[PDB]
Amino acid sequence: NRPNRLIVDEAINEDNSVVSLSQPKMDELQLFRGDTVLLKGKKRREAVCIVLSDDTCSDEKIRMNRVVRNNLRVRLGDVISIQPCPDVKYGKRIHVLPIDDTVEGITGNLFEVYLKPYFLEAYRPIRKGDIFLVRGGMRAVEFKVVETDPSPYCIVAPDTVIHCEGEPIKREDEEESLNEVGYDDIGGCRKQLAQIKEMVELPLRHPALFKAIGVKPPRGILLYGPPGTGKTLIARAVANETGAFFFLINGPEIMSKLAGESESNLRKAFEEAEKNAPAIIFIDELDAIAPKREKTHGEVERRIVSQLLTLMDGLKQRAHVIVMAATNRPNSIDPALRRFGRFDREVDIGIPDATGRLEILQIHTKNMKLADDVDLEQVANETHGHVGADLAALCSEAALQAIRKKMDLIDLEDETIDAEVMNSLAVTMDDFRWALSQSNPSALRETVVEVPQVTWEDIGGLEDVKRELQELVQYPVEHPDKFLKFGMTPSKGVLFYGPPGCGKTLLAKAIANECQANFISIKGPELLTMWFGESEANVREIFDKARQAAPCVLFFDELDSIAKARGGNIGDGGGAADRVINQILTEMDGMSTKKNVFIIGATNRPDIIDPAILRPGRLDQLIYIPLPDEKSRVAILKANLRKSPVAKDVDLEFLAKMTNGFSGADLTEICQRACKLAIRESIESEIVPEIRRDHFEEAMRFARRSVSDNDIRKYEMFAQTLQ
Amino acid sequence: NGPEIMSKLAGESESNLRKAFEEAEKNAPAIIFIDELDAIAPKREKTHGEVERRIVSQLLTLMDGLKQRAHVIVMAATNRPNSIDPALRRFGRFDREVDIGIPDATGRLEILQIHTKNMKLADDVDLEQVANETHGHVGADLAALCSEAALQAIRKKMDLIDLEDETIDAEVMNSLAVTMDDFRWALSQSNPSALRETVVEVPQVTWEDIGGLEDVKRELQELVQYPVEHPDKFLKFGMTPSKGVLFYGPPGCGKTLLAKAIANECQANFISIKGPELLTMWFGESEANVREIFDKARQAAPCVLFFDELDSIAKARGGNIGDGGGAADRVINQILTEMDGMSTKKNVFIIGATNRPDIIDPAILRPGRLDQLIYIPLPDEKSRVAILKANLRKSPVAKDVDLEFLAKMTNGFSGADLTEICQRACKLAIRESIESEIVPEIRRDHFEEAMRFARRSVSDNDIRKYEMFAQTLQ
Ligand SMILES: Nc1ncnc2c1ncn2[C@@H]1O[C@H](COP(=O)(O)OP(=O)(O)O)[C@@H](O)[C@H]1O
Ligand SMILES: Nc1ncnc2c1ncn2[C@@H]1O[C@H](COP(=O)(O)OP(=O)(O)O)[C@@H](O)[C@H]1O
Ligand SMILES: Nc1ncnc2c1ncn2[C@@H]1O[C@H](COP(=O)(O)OP(=O)(O)O)[C@@H](O)[C@H]1O
Repeated sequence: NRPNRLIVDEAINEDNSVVSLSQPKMDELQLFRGDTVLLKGKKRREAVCIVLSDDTCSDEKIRMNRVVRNNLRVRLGDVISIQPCPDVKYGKRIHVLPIDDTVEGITGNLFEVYLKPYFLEAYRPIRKGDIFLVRGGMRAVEFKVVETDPSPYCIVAPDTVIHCEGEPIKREDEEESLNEVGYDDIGGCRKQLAQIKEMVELPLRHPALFKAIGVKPPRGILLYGPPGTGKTLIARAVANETGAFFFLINGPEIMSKLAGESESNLRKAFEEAEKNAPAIIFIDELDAIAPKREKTHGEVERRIVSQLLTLMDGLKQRAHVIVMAATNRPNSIDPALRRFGRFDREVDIGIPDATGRLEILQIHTKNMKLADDVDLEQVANETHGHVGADLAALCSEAALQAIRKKMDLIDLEDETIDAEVMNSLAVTMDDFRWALSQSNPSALRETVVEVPQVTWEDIGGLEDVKRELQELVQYPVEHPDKFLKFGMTPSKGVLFYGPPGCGKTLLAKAIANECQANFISIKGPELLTMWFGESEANVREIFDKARQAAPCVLFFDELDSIAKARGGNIGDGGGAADRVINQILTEMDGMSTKKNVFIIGATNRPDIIDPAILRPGRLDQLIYIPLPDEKSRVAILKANLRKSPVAKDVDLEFLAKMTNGFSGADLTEICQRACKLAIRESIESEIVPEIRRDHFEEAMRFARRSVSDNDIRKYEMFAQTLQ
Repeated sequence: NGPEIMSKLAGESESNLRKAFEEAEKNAPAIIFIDELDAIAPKREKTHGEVERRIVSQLLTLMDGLKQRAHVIVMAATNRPNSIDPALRRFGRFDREVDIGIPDATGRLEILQIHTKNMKLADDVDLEQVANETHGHVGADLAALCSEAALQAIRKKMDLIDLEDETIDAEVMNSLAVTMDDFRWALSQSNPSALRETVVEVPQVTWEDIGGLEDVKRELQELVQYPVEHPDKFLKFGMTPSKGVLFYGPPGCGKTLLAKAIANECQANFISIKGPELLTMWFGESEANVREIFDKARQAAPCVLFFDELDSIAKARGGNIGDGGGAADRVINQILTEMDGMSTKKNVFIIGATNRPDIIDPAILRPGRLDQLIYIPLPDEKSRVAILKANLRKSPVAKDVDLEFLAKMTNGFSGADLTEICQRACKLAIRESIESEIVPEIRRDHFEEAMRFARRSVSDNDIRKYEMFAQTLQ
């Protein structure tokens, strides 16, 4: 069906003039590492770009940022017609003009601030009619190629002349502003966007299909997540990216309207969103309107909720829309809205993780001139509990800082600041430092899902166990066909045990990174927090946010905590079971054996655990993790000094023979102690830095042995029957 | 619809109902079906407000309002008894009740055949297979399943082929097929997210899964089979049938497989109240739920209300040592009230199991409650041979593998133990076929290597414990 017709998918190379294709695809069309291509799309338009090779690209697709996509008048998924074009010769004269609605405010030399560094020996293959976008000066300006000498298209060579009639052009109707929202404006939310897409794909892109297929398209999508996540943002970008109409409904907006006029706006809204369908009616603060819980008091209040349920179902189905909504949590809303037929589909958008926050920052700085010393990653790595918005405001209070110094002290009072100036202004890693430093980091923080930021390189020794872990998790998911071959059902989870500080936790994380799964750590104190408050009900809440994030490894640290608390050794008249541990057994048993959630329980006190968690069907496998041996010790030091100023003369294999009854934790202690000397040095001389030998040998002075030989044996006798 | 009428302005509400009934009497015979009943008539503590109150009354006057002359039937629906308002139960309105719990094995299967009876299913598609893995799935959860299962087989076939039209062709859709592989993806989604509540079902196991213990098997039928399939005789002599049994003995000997298998025999429902749930009530001081149970069991007869780890509450509170108090406790007590209350003449048989007879409240052994005490000892040389076969029935048993042999290798083992040794052989076999590729039939060198990590759950001390307990207990 013509191997010159592809499906436009998002891009990996953000450059305005690039369209990536797989290496095997470029061989079927016969194009090299730079062949200028001529792209053809709907609304009878064309564009010229540079083809490249992308491995992550399937032969069935062509990556292209939004500028490209827009100029063709296509949306992700459509069909376009590529074509080599080795006849485009260097242009002569190029007339480009800014668009009034992307300059209101800046003045001066546009040709110097934007245009110039843009084509600066870029040899960009533009066309007559294109609309490229240039960033810089804490903003983005859109230019429309009015006339190119080698019309219609030519390559921009350091010779080609460039005009700027300094008279901004109005925005043409069918020209969506590249200023609006799109998937390129959402960071860290991958798994989520994935789901949401295939959901609205067919219905919002291919209406007709349903005019003939007897299949019902999910009507309602509900978006979870705490305030800031960016539930709304996503919902809008979904519509702008599918061309679908978008009607926003704010919560207090409708609950502010006089009693009676309220049922009016909703009915009125829906009705009007059906008129421009396809569409996404996106309710903002759903819970402010529909929380029909114990909290349901009053006539107005009740009737309002009903008004919706009659409209949620009210979707004549004939109608062609999708109702997206958002809330702070399941319990906020009213159960009636979950009824299979309204908000049947749910998507959680928890806080951002390591890579997330980093991905976000690159989005909110993609317009300002960042300084060399600026370490974007650095920031992402210190903002443990930061939502999307908390990061945005961060860059704002971080740039406003680099402003109250540069052009502010220089001070350029005007009715409109110059653009050359703003492009010269730079924000330094030092300005961001000040941002965090403010009380702005006040980004709420709750239970955290993520990905393990550690590998097996951080785990010294214990190789025999490493592979064993993969035998319980790697095989059951990457070879499920075999597990049926024999019939036996995979173990539900493991239980690490042994002395404290031997990597029982590093293992639980590292194995999850291996399987690229989410990590969920329920630490001892949280088990106790529930235990003391008699709120073991929360346990259920956990297993859900785990199931709502498969693949995952629900991990329980200090599983013995509740026992030690209640006494442990002596204890009381009672026995092994207790309220929190019990609930986790109901959920661990309940939890569908056929899901993708693996439980790992760790304890440095196997001798007090409720023997019910070791029953088959729950935590079958019992794995013992002993202190480090002569070998492991050598690798542990290296693993805990990897990212440190290790002097050359320093002997590691040596210390491995100095210590014996040590655990990873102990060795680690001796390490920092060497560093607490090194920093005590460099800070002393100034008022020269590479941690050396005389440091460690002096750090052996205060060398301990967390694991006492008595206990040493304890685990030998426990790991007798336990084994 | 419920919110339909509770959405209408105050006043216009009493209008629609009256208006509705009136119009349903005009075309009679008819069924006036109220959807979300509970959202209009839950007149409970939650009864706050004028409009709210008056609306409920408006109905009661219309429920009775059925001139009887009129010729209609008012069907209604709700999530549970406690949701509604008691006034609606008055003998004359909603006097008849029907429960439609979740679907069971055969159910889900029957359903799927209904929502695929229109699409071209692939050969590899195993409809049953699905029904067997959707433990907690309602009707709708299964329907959407086929939708997200067909939409998947679509975003590949004619979608990648792309046939953009104001209307797709029919030859095409008839060629399109949904594969067992597309369904796999469905379940795989977060869609299974149905519900999971107090589960009633039928025993998916027979006596073929229970090795040895034949003497007991027939005994079970003597307590349940005779009293229902020959009730004419039980009156012949006068004696009243025992209300229930109490299995006991070491852990992992089939005390549970027996309780299930006997219910399959009588084709009855199975209801398993496991230890942790007894404790859940015990810790929350919510032993009130106990009553809720015995009901969903009387509203499901025939049935076997089975209580596992009935000893749980005892061990918890201490058991051996314990505290200043006695054998009774709040949860166990409530079950005695309900077990005594529960009409002797119904069709609900109680089975209580415990691997610790020595701590049970001796009141449950009183006549009228759990009279019969049956001891289930570990497996003998014979039983062991049959257990292996029973636990390897659906497995890649090599030919050269000797079963009668292992039966002489193990002694102090219980069904559970033998079972452990089994999977261990398999955890080697799968560790094999997975290692070569990167050929599959479980052989002998596997088991003999699986005897390495062979245990003995039942220790000889305890062994004797049940000998001395089963001395007076018998
Ligand atoms: N994941 C994200 N990617 C890019 N920007 C984000 C993200 N999360 C939050 N933001 C920023 O913070 C604001 C939060 O927006 P919004 O959609 O209204 O969130 P919420 O639904 O929690 O109220 C956005 O306008 C956006 O600029
Ligand atoms: N096997 C190991 N290899 C490298 N470092 C280790 C190892 N075991 C422990 N450590 C060090 O000691 C600390 C103890 O970590 P953790 O696994 O959480 O202890 P545990 O689980 O035994 O309570 C680690 O953060 C790490 O820096
Ligand atoms: N008599 C038996 N025949 C076949 N398998 C058995 C037998 N007894 C125990 N098993 C195996 O061990 C498990 C123990 O089951 P169960 O009846 O629940 O033990 P118990 O009630 O004594 O605690 C079974 O699911 C089964 O796999």
